Parts: sequence; structure tokens; C-alpha cells
Amino acid sequence: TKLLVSLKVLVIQLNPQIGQVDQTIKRTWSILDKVTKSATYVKPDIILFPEFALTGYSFHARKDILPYVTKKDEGPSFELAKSISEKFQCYTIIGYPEEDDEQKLYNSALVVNPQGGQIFNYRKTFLYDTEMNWDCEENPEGFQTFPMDFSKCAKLSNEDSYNRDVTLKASIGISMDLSPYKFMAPFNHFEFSSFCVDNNVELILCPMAWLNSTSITDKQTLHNNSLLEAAKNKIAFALKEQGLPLAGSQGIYQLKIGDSQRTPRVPSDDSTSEYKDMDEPDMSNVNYWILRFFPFLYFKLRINWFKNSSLIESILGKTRMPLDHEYYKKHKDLLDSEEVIKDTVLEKTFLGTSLGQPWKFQGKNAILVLANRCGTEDGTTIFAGSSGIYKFNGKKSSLDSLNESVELLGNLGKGLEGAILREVQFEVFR
Repeated sequence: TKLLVSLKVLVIQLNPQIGQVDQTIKRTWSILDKVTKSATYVKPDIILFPEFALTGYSFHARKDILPYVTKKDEGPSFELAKSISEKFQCYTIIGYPEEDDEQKLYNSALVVNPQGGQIFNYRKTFLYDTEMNWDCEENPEGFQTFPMDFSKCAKLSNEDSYNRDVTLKASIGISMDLSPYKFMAPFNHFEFSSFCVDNNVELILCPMAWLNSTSITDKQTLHNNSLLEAAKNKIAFALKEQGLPLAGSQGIYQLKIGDSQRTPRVPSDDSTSEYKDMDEPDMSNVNYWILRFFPFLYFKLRINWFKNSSLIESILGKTRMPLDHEYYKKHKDLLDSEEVIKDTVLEKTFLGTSLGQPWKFQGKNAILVLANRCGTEDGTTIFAGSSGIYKFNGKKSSLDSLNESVELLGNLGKGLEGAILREVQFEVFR
């Protein structure tokens, strides 16, 4: 049974700096006020914030992050999300640094329902270099899905209003979750997006603190004080030339509330990575994010992969998580056994192909919401901003925004705090 859904999605893009939690909260309430006063404001069903949205990101030691960590149901990030959810009768998702009862630290994202109740807490699964500075743990559950009950968001195709309720299968992926494991696994594993396709996820939510490539990431540079000073001067100049303070822009809000302006499809080139034009998205990163969701993208070659059974061993052989992942610290060849083939094996994909069809996602819909922070930290790290909303339409070979099986419903700029609201329409099957 086809069910039509209409979701009002609001993404908040912030430039949080370490030690400014109260100020960031104040700016958040200011943004939300401005949003409600927009000409084409409508109430959101879901509000998504970035990774470590109120605290800043680049913590260099456990001691430095400890004053900002909280249990999943206490503290500033949780209280903010509960107040937002109660004021807008929506789901609210925010990234925050978490401590549990056993003194373990995580990079997490809590989910609050419209009743102000915490319904989920997701922990980052693939860690980035920065997390290793302060003793962050990998999510022992690996990637996860969860149900979100949306009220009055759905209809049958012959009905004239969205008066039905729908429970969507959702997944949160926090920034590095989208990358090859440790940047060492093969690029074409696409672990997170494969997991979402494997599990028939419908709503993908990604709080991020994702870098623009102007950032200094070269390890020899970071650890040679001479090279680092020279590199930092380069970033200093690039910000000064833009009329920006070194930390980047704060408190000047770009609002795209309820318009329908789409993001132009563009290929990556030498210039699309430049940290210029703060109100325009970083298309180098937009294209890369889209690429990391390859299993959701139409690709002609899959018919040949399927016809030749080229990926059967890859599909059968792939494990739920990387073998060295926290996940297996759970229990790790159906071709050579008397055990039958289970449904779950027939749901498995590699490169978007399953044992049963060339492209498993074909004819389906999924919504991707990316909330990426903006600004700069340490004089070395420039976040890409460019928060956006995307629809994978499942319709039947560019590996970027030119691929028309993804729809770019709208993006914020790379360098300004702000908010984007889009009504997103798609279908699910029930």
C-alpha cells in the first residue's frame, strides 16, 4: 500500500565555540524567533541541529571536554531540545558530548518527541581523529535505526489532505559515520549508506561537523611547528580577506524558511572547494556527501553487475560492521553450508545491488537531512556549513549532484549561521 508523506523539516546551522554554551543557546532562540516570523513559516515536524551543536567541536584532551559533557537526559543540550520540542510540538535532534554512568564518553545525538520525551540516543559509530583526543568511545551497537511516529503527516494517494499518521524508519549518522572506516576501509564499502539501504531506512538524519578542504589536515604539517605557523597564516589571510573574524561568522542569520529555491546541480572542480561566498554552499562537499550515498543513486552499470552475478560474493561476504569495530567486542559462508538463505541475507546490498535485484533502492524514496556546523576552530579547521535537505527518488551515472535520482531541495551557505525549512514530499509503502 502506497502512503504519501509530507514532512516539514527545519535544519539549524550554528557556529558554536568552546566555552560559549550560554551564548550559543541565546543565538539559537534568536534564530528560532526569526524563523517563526518568516513570511512563509510553517510549523516543523522535525528540527535537526549539528554535531556538538552547543559546545564546539575541537576538544584536545579529556580534561577540556569534561566540563561540557552530560548524561543523555540531563543538561543544556537536552533541556534545549525538550523546550524546543514542547514549543513546536516536534521531534528535535541535537548532537552533544555524552557521559554515561560508567564514566564513558561518547559523541552523541539525542532525540526528543513532541511530548518532550527522549525517545532515542545515538552514539557516533565511526570516530574521527578529534574524538581520539578526548577518549571518545565507538558506539557498541554500531549503526542503528529507530521508529519516529509522525502525526497527521500522511495520506493515501487518492486523498486530499495529510490527515493520517505514519511511523517512519529513521537512522542517525554523525559525520564520520559517512566515511570509509578510519579512512582505511575501501571507498566502495559505503558502510553507512549501505546499512540504510539494507535496512530500508526512510529518513536519514546527519548531524555533522564536516570540514571544508581549506582546513589544515596534513599530519606532517600539524606536527612541525614551522610548517604549522605558515599554514595558519594562510587561513588567517583567507578569513581576513573575507571580512571575517578568525572564528568565522556568528549572529548574522541566513534564513531560507519555506521557500522552494533548489540548489543548482554542479560538478566539483578546483574552485568549488574555495572558502569564499559565505551564503553559497560548498559544492565540493555537497557532491562528496551525495557520492557517499551511492547505493541510493541510479547507476547504469548495476544491470551488468547483476546479470554477471559479479557482486554475489561481496554481498554474501560482507559483515554487519568492520570486524575490528567496537560492535564485536555480537557474533561474526552460506554458499558452502546446509543452512537456508534468510530474508535478511536477501536484503543485503553491495554497491546498491542485492542478490535479488540490480538496484535494491529502485522505485523507493528516502529523505536525507544534513545539519552541518559552520565557522572555524584552532585557526586550522574550517567547517563547510552547507546544511541541506535531499530526496532520493529511486527513479531510473554521474556520481554527484548532476545525478537526477537525487533532488537538492535546498542548502544554506558554507559560512553563515542560519536555518532552512523545507516541506518534503515522498512516499513509503506499508
